[PDB]
Amino acid sequence: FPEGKVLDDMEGNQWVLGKKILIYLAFPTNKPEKDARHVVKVEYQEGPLFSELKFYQRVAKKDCIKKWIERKQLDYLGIPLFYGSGLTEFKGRSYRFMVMERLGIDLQKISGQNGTFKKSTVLQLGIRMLDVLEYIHENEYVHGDIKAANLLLGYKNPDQVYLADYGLSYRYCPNGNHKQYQENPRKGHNGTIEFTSLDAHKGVALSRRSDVEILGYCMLRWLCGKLPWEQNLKDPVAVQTAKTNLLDELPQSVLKWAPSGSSCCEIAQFLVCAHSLAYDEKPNYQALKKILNPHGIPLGPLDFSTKGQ
Ligand SMILES: [Mg+2]
Repeated sequence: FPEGKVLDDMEGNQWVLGKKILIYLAFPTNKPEKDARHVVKVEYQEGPLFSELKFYQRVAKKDCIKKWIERKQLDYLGIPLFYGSGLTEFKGRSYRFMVMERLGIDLQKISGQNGTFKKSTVLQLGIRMLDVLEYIHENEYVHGDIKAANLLLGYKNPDQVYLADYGLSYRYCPNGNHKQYQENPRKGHNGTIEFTSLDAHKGVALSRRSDVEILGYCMLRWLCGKLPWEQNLKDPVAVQTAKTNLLDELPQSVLKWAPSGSSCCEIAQFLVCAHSLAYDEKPNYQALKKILNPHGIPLGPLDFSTKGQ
């Protein structure tokens, strides 16, 4: 798509495409380029963008997010804001597009030695992810794919972290009707194999516990530099049995995995809590957050320093 192309969203706002970063910078045709706080995401009418679109339209509403933030006394919530969407024509083909808040670099790009982060940063990231999970879960959605590549630093505030890429997102409780539990080995082992939940491995529709579980595996990976199933990633059944063994052997499976300079006591207890959840059970988000911050230290800046590496 050429820079300068004007897109018309369903609301009737007009947007001018900037340079590619497909994701492009976007400007409103009303304001000046100096004030560029938007990106446009473009795909054909052929899947994951439409999956993201249903999520962002239903959940990433500025005013509700604002009121939630005020009520729950959050400094922020790591959900990128949605501005509009629609279709544009390129030749004969139609493309779907979505205008979102511009964000910064992903965490996989900025990770230290062996995809690790400092323990305080790992624990803060999980707390920030728990705030997002509570919000999306309350709005009937699970993410399914938490990982460093899908965590992004802000643009307007580069010190805030966001959960992005709702391509594998799932509406688990449409209009209050929680999905039933059904194993389906024809739909087995979707997600990022390293981090995907046991329910995903079994072909079971994703529910709230799966996101908490995935977040636990992520924190473990970020802190320790590897997961026990690191050598088995091309064998999803081996990965499934490894994660099952890890959860069955809690807390020691996780406690013992940690290096001497970064305890896994918090992540061990987090996963003990996660593993106690029934399929349709609401996570106790407040308890999980206190588990990650057992001394109630106020959240500082995210430390991505690679001093010494
Ligand atoms: Mg299959």
